[PDB]
Amino acid sequence: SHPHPELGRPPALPKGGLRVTPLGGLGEIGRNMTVFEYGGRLLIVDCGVLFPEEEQPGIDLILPDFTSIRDRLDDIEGIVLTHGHEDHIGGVPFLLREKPDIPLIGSKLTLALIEAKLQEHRIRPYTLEVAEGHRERVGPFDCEFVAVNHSIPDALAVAIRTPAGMVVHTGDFKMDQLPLDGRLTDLHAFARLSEEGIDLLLADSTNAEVPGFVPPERDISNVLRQVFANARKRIIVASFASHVHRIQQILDAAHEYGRRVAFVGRSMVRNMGIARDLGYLKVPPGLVVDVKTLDDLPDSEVVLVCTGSQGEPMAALSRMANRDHQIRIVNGDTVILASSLIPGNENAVYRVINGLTRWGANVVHKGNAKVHVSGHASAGELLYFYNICRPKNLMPVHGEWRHLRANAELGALTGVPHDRIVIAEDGVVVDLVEGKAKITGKVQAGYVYVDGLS
RNA sequence: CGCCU
Ligand SMILES: [Zn+2]
Ligand SMILES: [Zn+2]
Repeated sequence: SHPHPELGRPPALPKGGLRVTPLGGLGEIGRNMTVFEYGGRLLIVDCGVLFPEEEQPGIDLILPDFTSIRDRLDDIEGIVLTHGHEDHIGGVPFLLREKPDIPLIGSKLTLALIEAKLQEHRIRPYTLEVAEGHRERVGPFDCEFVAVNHSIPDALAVAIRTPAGMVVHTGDFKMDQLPLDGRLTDLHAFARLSEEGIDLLLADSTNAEVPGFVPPERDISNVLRQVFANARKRIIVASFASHVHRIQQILDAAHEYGRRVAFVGRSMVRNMGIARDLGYLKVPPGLVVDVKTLDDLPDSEVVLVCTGSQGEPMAALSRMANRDHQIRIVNGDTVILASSLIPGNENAVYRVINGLTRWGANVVHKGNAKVHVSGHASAGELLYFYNICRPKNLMPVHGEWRHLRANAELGALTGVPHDRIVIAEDGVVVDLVEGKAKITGKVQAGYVYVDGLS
């Protein structure tokens, strides 16, 4: 059920066939990168980083291994970026460093985030801004973009038409039926595509073991309002700097309860700056202020929105927990971790929670309140989605082995034949020839470490 | 299930 221990290098790609090679994101969540080959030309979908398991000096970021494309960088027609999360765009500066003029293709918000990051590397990319419904030809790859709801706005899936057929890549997605911006995962589009014929579907496996459905994001508002309604002093809320809709709900609550909001921490100030500037984050006049003014306000009128929900030791929340921040936690402070607890950050996160608790804060988190919902489709949604797409072949992506296997089982339950479901690992080469996907070889795909200079 | 600075 797993790829053969000694697959060799793949054979020549038959004329009229398509080659699909995940270089990252399989067997380990992160550094997502998938290479598509047709007629000697390459299309890359996503290029992320992976964060190490507690690894000390010498190791900051982990990259996909570019060895299999490095001697044919001139064949790359473009890099499609499904959405602006670091495990999908973090690797881009390191790829462009080897060939700077590879066009970036993505939504407005996605491009604003990757351009912000690139500016620090002194790199100005060529870009093609796309939106849902746009269809564009990139060399031999005919690309159509489809809206998907996720935990960051402006995420996209892509359908890639070649003479080998149509491949659909979901990116990361779920299916919130009441999204804050009204932007649904576009099931009409997926239905139409399925009637044309989806020959190969690559689908997000992150939440495939979780039965049932993701609760809508907007339900978090009720919990926030309760917490705000009952907080008598300062409120401090930590979230990922990219979760615009979560932060939106925080501002709405603050507004409702007569509080003002300051953003704290480099990432948060930067991203919320961009979201507000471009209109993804809706901010009423008078609500957001500079943190320096909060001293002059009564505690009961204060909300700090800050960074460090994963216990990152340099982020704001951890420094506050360790008495090493401008903001000093006092008895009666309310702290909300409006976030997931990513498997493996448990020790860091609990260390922060315990620190905060020691200084007398009331700490609200997903363990004692519903202040977070997953950004990825659950088993129930995946069944809906497969019943709509009816793919002729299925490749689960974006998951550890337990995730990929569970996703494959869901596919099988909806009627995808078992011989048309392929579970790949990083570096495994899959060929779509005459409508059928088969594993045909493997390339080098180990870990590559980087200190900013690699 | 994506950082943070
Ligand atoms: Zn992801
Ligand atoms: Zn994501």
